[PDB]
Amino acid sequence: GPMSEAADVERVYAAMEEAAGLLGVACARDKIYPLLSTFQDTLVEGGSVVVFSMASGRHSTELDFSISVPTSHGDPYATVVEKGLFPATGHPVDDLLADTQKHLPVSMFAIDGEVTGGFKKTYAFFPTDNMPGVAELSAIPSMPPAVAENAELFARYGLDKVQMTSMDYKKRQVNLYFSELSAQTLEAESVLALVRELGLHVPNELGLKFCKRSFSVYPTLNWETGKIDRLCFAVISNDPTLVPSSDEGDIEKFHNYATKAPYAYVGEKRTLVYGLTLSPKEEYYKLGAYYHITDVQRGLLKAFDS
Ligand SMILES: CC(C)=CCC/C(C)=C\COP(=O)(O)OP(=O)(O)O
Repeated sequence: GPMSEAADVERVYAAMEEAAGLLGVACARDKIYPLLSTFQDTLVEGGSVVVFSMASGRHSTELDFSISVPTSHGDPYATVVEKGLFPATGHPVDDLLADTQKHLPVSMFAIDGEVTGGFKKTYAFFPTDNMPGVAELSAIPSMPPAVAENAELFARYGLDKVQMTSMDYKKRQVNLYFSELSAQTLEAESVLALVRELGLHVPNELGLKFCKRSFSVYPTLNWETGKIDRLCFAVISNDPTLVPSSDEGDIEKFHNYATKAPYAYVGEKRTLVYGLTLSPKEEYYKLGAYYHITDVQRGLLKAFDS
């Protein structure tokens, strides 16, 4: 009843404080709780996906929390704007989540916030048995022109089906999360040519071996130019040692987080999603530790972590 529901949200907040504390990061409750409360239904429903994510380098003092939201709830961006939890940008990115649902089957939403800066992003998931390609995404009027402008490039590298998108309202950026990646797409020669053609940081062999393991690859695009801002390779695993860095500080920090981050499906091993992010000037690493998982993550582990 009402007690147990309120306690579930409190438990999620306490887990988020714990995860942030592994980084030395303090949590602002009056920034986080209104957002959690706004989406308390989704946190008690039980098909919940909740991830607490950290990053290396200049992003090392941030903790992001991502929470799935069913489409039955209605567009989550409209909710956060109408409740005053985020100021509308006045930019096409405001329209894009709604526009996407207007044009394509969306199977689920998600939101993302940071413990210090509050709400930052929304996600649109497509059904796994019915994902769009680049051409269908380009039919959405509020999609950045950059998506269509990079269509020939995406096709040349085998970046075809998109499992989900994300919208970053503060940076006015979109991520396309490509799925069903061929082995040719992820071989070293392909990844190198892609990264070089985009003008991004060239990885070393440790990074390339990580890339070969990827289950998802996501470029970031914007509405100002057709240049991709950065490119990320994602690896899902129960292995806590996979951060693709030779720096001992990174190796220790990520293993620490991967073995201590809170989660509620105790009796299983933690689901981890690692990221290798390449921008024009730098490489950096990400690690989301899932607090709540579903069959989707378990299936990805079976397919990609066996
Ligand atoms: C609820 C679910 C399954 C959502 C996944 C959220 C997540 C932490 C990964 C997506 O990349 P990102 O949003 O961290 O990318 P970027 O760093 O470019 O914002």
